[PDB]
Amino acid sequence: KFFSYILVYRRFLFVVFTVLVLLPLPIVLHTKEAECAYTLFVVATFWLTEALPLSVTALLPSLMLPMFGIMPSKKVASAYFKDFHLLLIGVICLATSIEKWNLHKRIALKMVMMVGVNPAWLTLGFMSSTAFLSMWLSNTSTAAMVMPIAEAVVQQIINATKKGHVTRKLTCLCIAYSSTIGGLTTITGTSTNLIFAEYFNTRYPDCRCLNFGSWFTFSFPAALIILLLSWIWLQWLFLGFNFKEMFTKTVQQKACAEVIKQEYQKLGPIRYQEIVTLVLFIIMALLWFSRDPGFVPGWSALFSEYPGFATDSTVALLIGLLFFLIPAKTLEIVAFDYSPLITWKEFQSFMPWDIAILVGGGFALADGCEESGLSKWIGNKLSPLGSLPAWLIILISSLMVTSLTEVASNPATITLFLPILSPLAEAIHVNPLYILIPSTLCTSFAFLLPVANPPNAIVFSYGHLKVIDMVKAGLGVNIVGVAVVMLGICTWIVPMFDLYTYPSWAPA
Amino acid sequence: KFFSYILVYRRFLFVVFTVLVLLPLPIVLHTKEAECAYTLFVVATFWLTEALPLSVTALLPSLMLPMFGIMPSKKVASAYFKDFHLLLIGVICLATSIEKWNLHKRIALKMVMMVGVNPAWLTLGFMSSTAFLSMWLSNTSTAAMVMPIAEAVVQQIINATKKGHVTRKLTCLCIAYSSTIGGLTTITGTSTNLIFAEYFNTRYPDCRCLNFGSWFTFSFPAALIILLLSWIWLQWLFLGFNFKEMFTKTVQQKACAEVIKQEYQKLGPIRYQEIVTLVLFIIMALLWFSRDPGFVPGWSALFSEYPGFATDSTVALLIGLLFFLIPAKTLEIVAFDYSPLITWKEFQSFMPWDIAILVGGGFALADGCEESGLSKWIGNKLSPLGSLPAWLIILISSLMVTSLTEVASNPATITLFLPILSPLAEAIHVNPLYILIPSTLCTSFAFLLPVANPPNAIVFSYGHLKVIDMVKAGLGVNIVGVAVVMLGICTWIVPMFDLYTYPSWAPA
Ligand code: NA
Ligand code: NA
Repeated sequence: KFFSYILVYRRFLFVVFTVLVLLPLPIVLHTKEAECAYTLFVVATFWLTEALPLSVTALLPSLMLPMFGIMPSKKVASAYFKDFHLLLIGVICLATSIEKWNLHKRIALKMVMMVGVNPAWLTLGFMSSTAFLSMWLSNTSTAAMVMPIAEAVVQQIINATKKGHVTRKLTCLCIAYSSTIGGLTTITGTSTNLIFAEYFNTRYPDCRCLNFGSWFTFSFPAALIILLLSWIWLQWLFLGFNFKEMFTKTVQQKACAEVIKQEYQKLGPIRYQEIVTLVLFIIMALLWFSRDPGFVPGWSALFSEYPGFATDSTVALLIGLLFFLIPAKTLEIVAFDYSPLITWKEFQSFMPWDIAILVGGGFALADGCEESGLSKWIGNKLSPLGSLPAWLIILISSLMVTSLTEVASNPATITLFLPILSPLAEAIHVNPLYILIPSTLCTSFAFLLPVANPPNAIVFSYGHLKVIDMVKAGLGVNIVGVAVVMLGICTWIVPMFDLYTYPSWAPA
Repeated sequence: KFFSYILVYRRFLFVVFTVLVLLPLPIVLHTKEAECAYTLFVVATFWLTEALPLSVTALLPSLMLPMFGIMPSKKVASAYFKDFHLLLIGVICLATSIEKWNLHKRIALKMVMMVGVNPAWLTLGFMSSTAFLSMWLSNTSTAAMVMPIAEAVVQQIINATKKGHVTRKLTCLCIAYSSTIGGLTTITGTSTNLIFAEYFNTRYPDCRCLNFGSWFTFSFPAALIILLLSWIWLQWLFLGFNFKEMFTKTVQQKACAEVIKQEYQKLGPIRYQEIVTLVLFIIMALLWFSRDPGFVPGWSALFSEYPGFATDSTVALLIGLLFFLIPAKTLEIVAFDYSPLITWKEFQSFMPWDIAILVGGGFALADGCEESGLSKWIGNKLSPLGSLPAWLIILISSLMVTSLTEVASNPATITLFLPILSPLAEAIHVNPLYILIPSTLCTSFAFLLPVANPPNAIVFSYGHLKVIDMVKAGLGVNIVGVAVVMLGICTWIVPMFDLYTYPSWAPA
């Protein structure tokens, strides 16, 4: 019975073994260079294998590092709060209000019904709705909400046969990929973008070119091209791309339209909470764009001479906190009080208060690798290197990030490589964004295994996909994504970000 | 129908009215001194009236202040993390593990059964158990858990008659008061202590005399004396204090002992999770005390020459994160995996992630009142004053804090007065602790109205108390608490804190 017991408690045994087996490195060295490497290896292993929760692992460098004589040092000019925390709080308020009233279901069903009834057009509508929802909501929640609806749609469309199996695989894969693809577009879409934004804001406080509007402007074309190419590739791989059929309704089309319509009525008539949430969401969609657009000069906002009147944090929370006071539900007296349309206990959830601890642990580990001699021990390997051109370094960095994120969680991968890429970016005397942006975009490209990211695991949990097919589709999707990211870096990101010219905010 | 509509939506109307009616102060002045006072008044009104959640109000100074031209300034030497955040995380892990397995119920029932069956001794046992539980758990949760048990106990003891009504009032009041009284003993007992600890750590980073062991050592005698005197006073007010009966069992005693025992079996036999949680809790009880005790020299811990080997944060989390990996519950396969005895989604709740935003808003408001001229406009009133002796300033400060906390939430009161008391403490050239400690202790003394603090509201929610009786008991309890706090400040806190001598960490 030992075999079953070992196979059950793999997590505890692996944690204990990983902790214990690296003790030779400190004990037979008694050197700070080895003692910091011990902590780095343990934390990296726990992050990549997911033995403990990511925040739990990130808390480790604050505890085991001081035991070795290495303690947090240096200082900061953080003052308090940030321009990013406020924007994040506002976006989370918006997402909570959208989710708790099931407005996202109405939006998704409306788009699916409106796009059309052609199966290729139906998959395109599913992908577009999922990406649009994942722009604001989280990838995990968006996928877990959209998947049941699509499963019902395919079950009732096929109820009117390997074709159904193939179509269901196609729609599962397209939803899984579109969640992440739409995550790239906005800063709040994915926790990886949150980690990159926080790290860049802390490490380069002078740099302020990174914000919601600029991020959307430089990420939207890449996401759109990737979405279209991925839809085409998925359609071609499973079904056949009938160009003539793309270009009088059959019985099947009428039946599927009826099914979609009756699901839409099953959602129910619109309510006051849904309409007020939609109005506030539309108001938030504006005043974020048209403030400082990259291409079109926007003078409607930020035309005031007063400083700080128009900024992302202000326009975010000044509207978001309205979700905490607008009367939604009243109430045999029932205390005769209304409902705030959002309760603070609901905002306590749905909020990235674990990415904060994660990036804090990343900072602690990076600062630990700034004293002693581990940093120099790693950097002396750069002496034989460094003759490689910048584009080549970009190529290896992007390929390594994409390869690692296939078998590791995206936040762990980004927090593991970003504090390594940044010093390398500053060493070669190149714009740090030139290195970080392709790597940050490619981190989310984890399109191969259910273990890669939660959306893929949720999609595979329905047990209607095979690993071989998922890998076959994801190889093409990842190749297309990497190609489009490289094309964007070479073509249009540089003029709007000045990637070729070294910046003033970067250190000498 | 206008009257009912107004009486229902008082919160929204009051928020709008408070925001709008103070616009004369900025508009007809156009002065930064008035524009900062406008924000201060609005935030203070929202904090004291609880129109919006406290964190929502604390977010306001980050939004409306920059609109007036006043922006966050200065810098900090925070580095990252703290010695307090790690300890708080460890204590919250311990509390979550205790609560989710219903160990606190077993502890409370065991103490109640063990203390005795005499009604005075029964109330003393209830008070002692509630205080001991509230030392680690939160006051709100401790009261909300203990109250049903005591209600059942009194209902079945009286089932074997105004005496039952009087005894039930007595036990309700004693639980309500003991929750807060036990909250004072430890730093993590009450959110007010968290706010004071965070503010003191940020404003005086050099000062390190404030930690778990020192806080317990200087707060335990005061809490114990207050508890004993409050028990005596509550017993005398409602029942009669029969000294002869204090000093052969009657039928009523046998019946109540049987009722307590059968409730104890109703709790159920002990489990593995409960025993492992108790073992880890006992281990955490040690190694916090006996590390650096105030009176008895403790050399069992902190005897290592290695720096940072023995500290509160390390001994807290090195044991707390064990709650995240110890196998509690296994699992027709059910994936054959164990349960970590704590899930990160459970630690996301039960955690003071709103006090962080609250103290951040307090810092933002205080820093706003450091530039322009509002600080000088308030401080020029100190020129006629300042001849008052230090003890007199203590007296007015403590009375004002106690009076305000009767009708306001304790965290709001402490975050409103602490950034005002600290500059006053530094101005008179006196130890800041001498001012802050009596005020911080007296802040929790809110023993009069259900609106004062959540434990009183929960106790009154059962509807077996009257406001007149609650006020009558709370006046005596508050007088006793204030007297004991003053006696402690005069007698034994000074030798262990050096309150009479100005400290080096305080600014010149
Ligand atoms: Na998302
Ligand atoms: Na408590």
